[PDB]
Amino acid sequence: PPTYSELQITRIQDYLRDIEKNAERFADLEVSVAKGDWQEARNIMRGPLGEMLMDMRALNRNLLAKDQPTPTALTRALTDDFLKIDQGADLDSVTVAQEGFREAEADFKAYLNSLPEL
Repeated sequence: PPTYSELQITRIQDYLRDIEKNAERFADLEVSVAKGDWQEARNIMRGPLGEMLMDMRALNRNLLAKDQPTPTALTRALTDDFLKIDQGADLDSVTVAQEGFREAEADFKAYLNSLPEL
């Protein structure tokens, strides 16, 4: 019956560190969106939070196959939530963008709660 290897465990630990460090910029994203500062909102999404998504995908690849569906689905969800923020920005609508933000925050919290016991 599959168990995590030391290598997987160490990689997970390192990717999760990076994910949680980059996740601090959710706050800056929310403020930029509230101000309709679309250029900074896109910079945040493309930069630190884009790195965060890359780190999530890398983490997910290191999970046991039985543990992969949920985190993977939620990473795709979060990717699409950022697109929703960008659709708000294109419409120059704070209101639409903040609905995307709320979905992104909920999906990211759900992603962390989906990670396995190692």
